[PDB]
Amino acid sequence: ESWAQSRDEQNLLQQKRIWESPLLLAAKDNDVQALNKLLKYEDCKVHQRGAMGETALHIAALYDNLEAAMVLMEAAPELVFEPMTSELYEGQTALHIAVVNQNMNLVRALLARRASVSARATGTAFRRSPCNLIYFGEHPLSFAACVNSEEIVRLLIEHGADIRAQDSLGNTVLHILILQPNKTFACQMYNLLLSYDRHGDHLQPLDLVPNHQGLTPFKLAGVEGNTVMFQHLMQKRKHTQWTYGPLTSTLYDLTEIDSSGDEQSLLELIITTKKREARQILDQTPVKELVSLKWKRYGRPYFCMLGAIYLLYIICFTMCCIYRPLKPRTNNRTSPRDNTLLQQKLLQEAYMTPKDDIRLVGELVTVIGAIIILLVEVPDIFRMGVTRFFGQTILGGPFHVLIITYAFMVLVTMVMRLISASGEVVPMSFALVLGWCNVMYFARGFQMLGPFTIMIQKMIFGDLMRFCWLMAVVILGFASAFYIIFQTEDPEELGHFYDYPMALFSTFELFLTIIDGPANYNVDLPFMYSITYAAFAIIATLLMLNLLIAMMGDTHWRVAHERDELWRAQIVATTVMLERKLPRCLWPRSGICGREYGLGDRWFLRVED
Amino acid sequence: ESWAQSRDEQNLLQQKRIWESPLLLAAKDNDVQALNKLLKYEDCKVHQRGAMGETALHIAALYDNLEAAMVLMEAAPELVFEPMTSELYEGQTALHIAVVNQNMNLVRALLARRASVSARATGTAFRRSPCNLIYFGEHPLSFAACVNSEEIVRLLIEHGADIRAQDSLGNTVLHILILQPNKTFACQMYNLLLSYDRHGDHLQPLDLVPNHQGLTPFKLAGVEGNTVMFQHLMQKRKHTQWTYGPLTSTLYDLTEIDSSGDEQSLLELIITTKKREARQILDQTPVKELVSLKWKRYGRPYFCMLGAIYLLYIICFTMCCIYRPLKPRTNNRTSPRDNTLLQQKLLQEAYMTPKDDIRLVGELVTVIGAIIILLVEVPDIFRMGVTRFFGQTILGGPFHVLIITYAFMVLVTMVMRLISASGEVVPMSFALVLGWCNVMYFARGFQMLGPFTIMIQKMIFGDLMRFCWLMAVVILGFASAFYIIFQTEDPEELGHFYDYPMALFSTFELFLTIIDGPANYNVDLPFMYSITYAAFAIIATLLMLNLLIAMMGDTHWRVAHERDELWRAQIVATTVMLERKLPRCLWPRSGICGREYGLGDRWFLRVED
Ligand SMILES: CCCCCCCC/C=C\CCCCCCCC(=O)O[C@@H](COC(=O)CCCCCCCCCCCCCCC)COP(=O)([O-])OCC[N+](C)(C)C
Ligand SMILES: CCCCCCCC/C=C\CCCCCCCC(=O)O[C@@H](COC(=O)CCCCCCCCCCCCCCC)COP(=O)([O-])OCC[N+](C)(C)C
Ligand SMILES: CC(C)CCC[C@@H](C)[C@H]1CC[C@H]2[C@@H]3CC=C4C[C@@H](OC(=O)CCC(=O)O)CC[C@]4(C)[C@H]3CC[C@]12C
Ligand SMILES: CC(C)CCC[C@@H](C)[C@H]1CC[C@H]2[C@@H]3CC=C4C[C@@H](OC(=O)CCC(=O)O)CC[C@]4(C)[C@H]3CC[C@]12C
Ligand SMILES: CC(C)CCC[C@@H](C)[C@H]1CC[C@H]2[C@@H]3CC=C4C[C@@H](OC(=O)CCC(=O)O)CC[C@]4(C)[C@H]3CC[C@]12C
Ligand SMILES: CC(C)CCC[C@@H](C)[C@H]1CC[C@H]2[C@@H]3CC=C4C[C@@H](OC(=O)CCC(=O)O)CC[C@]4(C)[C@H]3CC[C@]12C
Ligand SMILES: CC(C)CCC[C@@H](C)[C@H]1CC[C@H]2[C@@H]3CC=C4C[C@@H](OC(=O)CCC(=O)O)CC[C@]4(C)[C@H]3CC[C@]12C
Ligand SMILES: CC(C)CCC[C@@H](C)[C@H]1CC[C@H]2[C@@H]3CC=C4C[C@@H](OC(=O)CCC(=O)O)CC[C@]4(C)[C@H]3CC[C@]12C
Ligand SMILES: Clc1ccc(CO[C@@H](Cn2ccnc2)c2ccc(Cl)cc2Cl)cc1
Ligand SMILES: Clc1ccc(CO[C@@H](Cn2ccnc2)c2ccc(Cl)cc2Cl)cc1
Repeated sequence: ESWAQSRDEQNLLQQKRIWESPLLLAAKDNDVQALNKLLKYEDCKVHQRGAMGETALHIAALYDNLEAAMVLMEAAPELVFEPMTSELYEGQTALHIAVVNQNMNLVRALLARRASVSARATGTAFRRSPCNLIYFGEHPLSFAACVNSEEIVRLLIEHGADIRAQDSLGNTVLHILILQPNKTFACQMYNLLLSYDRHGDHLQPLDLVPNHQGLTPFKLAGVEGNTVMFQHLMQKRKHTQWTYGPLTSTLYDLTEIDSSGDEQSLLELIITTKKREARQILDQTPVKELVSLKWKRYGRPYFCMLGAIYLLYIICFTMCCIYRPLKPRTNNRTSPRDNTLLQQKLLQEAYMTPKDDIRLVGELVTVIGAIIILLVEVPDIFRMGVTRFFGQTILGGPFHVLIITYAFMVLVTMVMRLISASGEVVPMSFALVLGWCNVMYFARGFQMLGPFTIMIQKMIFGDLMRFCWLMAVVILGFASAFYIIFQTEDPEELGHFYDYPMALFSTFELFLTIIDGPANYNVDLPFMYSITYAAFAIIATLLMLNLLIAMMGDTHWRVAHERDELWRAQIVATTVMLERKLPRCLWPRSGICGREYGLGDRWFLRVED
Repeated sequence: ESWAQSRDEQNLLQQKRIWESPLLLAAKDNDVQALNKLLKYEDCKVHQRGAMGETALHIAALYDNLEAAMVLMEAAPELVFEPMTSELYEGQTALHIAVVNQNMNLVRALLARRASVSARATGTAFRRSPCNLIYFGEHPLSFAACVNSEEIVRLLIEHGADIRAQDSLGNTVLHILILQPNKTFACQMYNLLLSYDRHGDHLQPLDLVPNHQGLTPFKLAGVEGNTVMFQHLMQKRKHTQWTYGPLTSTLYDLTEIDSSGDEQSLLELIITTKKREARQILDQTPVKELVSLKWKRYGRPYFCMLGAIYLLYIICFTMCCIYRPLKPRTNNRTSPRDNTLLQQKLLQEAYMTPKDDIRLVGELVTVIGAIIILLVEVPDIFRMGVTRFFGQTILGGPFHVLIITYAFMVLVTMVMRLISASGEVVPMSFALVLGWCNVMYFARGFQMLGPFTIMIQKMIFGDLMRFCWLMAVVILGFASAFYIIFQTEDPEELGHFYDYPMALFSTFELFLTIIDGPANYNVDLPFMYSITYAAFAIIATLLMLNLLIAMMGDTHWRVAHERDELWRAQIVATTVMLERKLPRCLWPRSGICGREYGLGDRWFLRVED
């Protein structure tokens, strides 16, 4: 908004300063005879700074004027050593500009005049931002690699441009190629820049240098969803054992792919990222066979065993609420609308029979199981982001909130049982609902229920929320109308709208048609009731069929191919989680280690095809 | 109907008069030896007028007879100065006909005989009508431009045909090209006719001359939805600042596009028009970035702020109806069907406690807010069309009617409160429903609810109306059958159909299944009831599933791509409305003005691409 307005004013201010400067105007439209006469007058301000700190050589490079750029260079060679000075294009020399324009006659002329090939374009328009259309890095090698200029990238390296140079983000030129929109040119420019890594004395290969986030180019291809660069980079990690007719046994390196646990791996990065195209990497041929085999061998048995424990635990909590201690009430009824018969016992009376001691066993099992949930969920999100990266795992998984909220409602029921507080049915009823609805976390391990259950998550976070905002507006209008229509009437015949919170709840139930329409037929109802309830019935039939259309076309050709891809992504997210919190004796590491096969200390996945 | 019948009889009358005239028949089938002998006899009626005022040169031009047309011209040259005289083809000379047929040998022969290139074909078959298949303008330059004849348009201009000539609609030849079905030939014929605007002494360029509606050719391309002519015309208004590799900074003129407020602009014309293809112009690259930036910067905050005020106002009106003054009834009940307990107070008793004065604050806030609605909606539609162009904005927006009807129902409740009239629940109940259902006007500002809420409008104005006409027919048959089946029975057991207005309302509720089927089981019902209610239940299950099919296929591949385009069109209609009624201090004008950048007094939108 405001900064994009400020960029627009500086770009218009650039064009004004070109027109009102006879030096800069001459370089824009290649009037070399105008370049002569301003130098015939005096050896004047070639140190004219424009709006973005332009010099006239920067103007001649931007508008692709060869002959205009020459006259600046013989008259003042020092303008090749000058960068732009403004905050928007800081550090950019005319070497950067001639490379991006692919003006090769100009960039040969600049390298003849020792133009600095290590100049860092550190301006704001060169950062990797949502508000910059290019991210070319900041070195002229990085700018040449992104414009697909195989001649200039050779020309700069043969004049001393360093292929080891990083940016403020730490991205080397191999990282920057992965961030490029034309992914096929990036593969050709990958191999050429990797070919100049002849040096076996630079301590580390170029494809193994991490950026400041600690990602290598291989791992950065997985995070960005760059499936084209991912398949290309993986062929360096293949090793074909044999070829038997149509058969081919291929051996995969599985080093940065597999979750080793010391550093964040390629499986962990893809699960925790916001790119939709990173999920496409899970179907690639090292990663697909890797995570499907550790699911079938070890992930799925340790998930169904972990669901059978949660099922027996939630039956144990359920029985402790069915058999909760209750005694007949003491006082008399305050009013004839008082429905209550029983009340909960105090702590002294709650354990005075042998049936109360079998319950006390299950209540302690419930308390312990709720603490263990808080011992494994509450600390392990503090080492992550407390609310933000936790909340980014809520859009990935809502069952983080639901089982923490379950375990809190249980310990609230414990504290209310200790201090003998009235109203234990409130935290119990939240916990029975939350604790049972957490069983459909375990629907993802079953191939029948798994894809069905993600479609729940898409429609609660989507279309059912769109419906409920417009439902609550219609309810607030009609519950208020139904309240005042029956505000004069006797409530002993038709009590649906007797006060305003019940009128509001009756209209919600009439909207969903889960209670019948109010009718007596023995008494006269207001005529305004039938007019209003007819209009209410049409608007509800409109909305509840609008939802059924909206839930439809969003979920047949839009997310039906996505729900099965997100089910396979939940298998990976479940397996990465179960491998992380279980010890190595329970989880044998995937692949086959070397060192007894001559392959090293790396772990290999053999895929026969 | 009648006039299309009259056109058909004149076209058959033309062919009869050709056959029974030996002059006109000879020119139709190119019998030049028959043309000789009628002139050998006498210098006879070459002034023969046919049915549409044809002469024989008009016949020879219509049937593409070169050699037949020559014999008319040497024998009588004055027939090139004659137009057709009938009302259907008035003004049409043989110059018009030879141009439309692209008979270039004939039109060179006519221009050799000083044929009038400024002749106005003002006949009814040349007007822009739904009942004419061509709109070619009315000058021979306009006819040449529409048949794609680049040779004849040069030939007429080099004989003196004026490119500044307008029609009865005021359309110059550049306007007429935009109205043409082959839009790609129109772009080539645009540039050629714009090339002959060498004259810098004709006070105004050809692309800047308005028609009688005040539209220029650029604005007429937006109104007609001519997206091909729109992109072509916009390239005259671009200005490329620089080109940096793949980047390009383009500067857009934004003069006739942006709502300046003095004259109707291109954004205002497209919103208020009935063409569906004009909505395609909103996705074009000056217009899309313009209206998305003024929505995100200024349109959406002033719309959510304006919805938060309407939400607090409608809660204030709601509480003033919940706490409406009511007293216990005075008289005794007229009958045991009288349900009423309370009645509304008179004006004297209505304000006699401190709780009635807090309500009086909110009641005055309600009265003032209803007048302000009538001060900003009722005058500003009178300056528009009172009912017609107002009603054309009802098919655009139904919330014009709904918030005017709300504000009327509030002031009716005020007048009923003043004169102390019984029955204030009737205008209150309409106003609670209307006032709350106007909150989903503000669903369009939210990207989640916006596309959902237009699908409400498509289905109430569409499929739910188709259902309700056929519902009311089925209800009127079965409520009448259910009335007479229980007409003999005792109503104290089953009172659903006790009189005819309740039988009609019960059948409506039984149709929508919002009340249960009438049953007693303690008494014998008529056997005709079970037969009828079974047939009623099948026909309702037929219809309510027919609707669910009809609401489906009309709204998945038919309007699902249209509902999102109509949501973006509502953003534009909301933004044009909010810019129009808010002052310039609240709304900073979009773009960047010139005059401090050497660009003039125009306002420019920079788009980097
Ligand atoms: C996904 C959806 C989420 C939203 C859920 C919201 C759904 C609704 C949930 C909650 C809303 C209701 C809360 C209060 C209800 C009871 C309060 C009460 O005690 O009653 C008192 C006040 O009664 C009133 O009339 C004041 C409340 C006006 C309702 C306006 C909505 C407020 C929120 C707007 C939000 C906009 C939402 C739409 C967005 C634009 C009076 O009632 P009584 O006891 O009968 O006394 C009669 C007087 N007598 C004593 C003289 C006899
Ligand atoms: C989107 C849909 C829009 C249309 C909505 C329409 C839906 C319906 C809405 C309104 C229609 C009903 C209006 C009158 C109802 C009550 C009148 C009354 O006082 O009752 C009296 C007359 O009762 C009758 O039988 C006469 C009315 C016959 C109904 C024919 C339809 C009229 C409109 C056709 C339009 C066609 C529509 C389809 C298009 C082709 C008698 O009733 P009673 O009190 O029981 O007295 C018993 C006699 N006793 C005293 C001897 C005991
Ligand atoms: C007295 C004792 C024996 C009671 C028994 C306790 C178990 C039934 C509890 C204790 C810890 C629980 C586990 C703690 C952590 C998790 C992770 C949790 O993961 C998510 O919900 C992730 C969210 C998402 O990705 O959607 C699923 C339940 C599970 C396996 C829990 C399953 C039930 C467990 C084993
Ligand atoms: C005692 C009552 C008042 C409890 C209060 C209601 C809410 C606190 C709870 C009750 C049931 C819960 C829901 C039960 C089931 C689901 C489905 C669940 O969807 C999935 O299974 C995710 C997709 C997948 O992993 O396959 C998302 C959470 C949600 C909506 C839960 C959200 C929180 C809810 C509404
Ligand atoms: C997003 C989904 C889960 C719900 C969609 C709308 C809800 C936010 C609203 C709409 C109608 C509301 C209900 C309508 C009115 C009432 C009565 C209200 O009254 C009371 O406090 C006591 C019970 C009574 O008197 O009815 C209690 C909340 C409740 C059930 C409301 C709970 C919240 C609801 C479901
Ligand atoms: C005592 C006072 C402070 C009461 C508060 C009054 C406001 C709540 C009212 C007064 C004027 C109203 C506005 C008058 C005009 C309009 C235009 C109206 O536009 C349409 O409905 C267009 C129809 C369509 O395009 O569908 C939407 C509501 C709105 C913003 C109204 C919103 C509510 C406002 C600000
Ligand atoms: C007290 C009772 C008897 C009131 C009488 C009923 C009608 C006078 C009112 C009640 C609710 C109104 C409806 C409430 C909501 C809508 C949705 C609305 O659709 C939109 O939101 C338009 C699309 C968009 O702009 O996104 C169109 C009008 C309509 C059908 C209204 C039409 C007029 C209705 C039926
Ligand atoms: C287009 C949508 C909004 C409605 C679809 C059909 C309506 C035009 C008709 C069909 C059935 C009609 C209802 C059926 C019968 C009655 C009873 C009638 O009786 C009375 O006057 C008092 C109440 C009673 O005795 O039932 C009042 C109107 C009402 C509700 C009618 C209102 C108009 C309705 C909804
Ligand atoms: Cl919400 C929900 C989530 C998970 C399950 C597990 O359901 C198990 C059945 N099962 C086994 C022991 N107790 C129940 C199951 C379901 C389907 C198939 Cl095809 C196969 C199996 Cl084994 C059930 C409901
Ligand atoms: Cl019919 C209808 C029309 C408009 C709204 C506005 O709803 C707001 C919520 N809100 C804020 C204050 N009071 C309610 C909202 C809805 C959805 C999303 Cl994604 C985001 C927001 Cl902020 C609600 C119902």
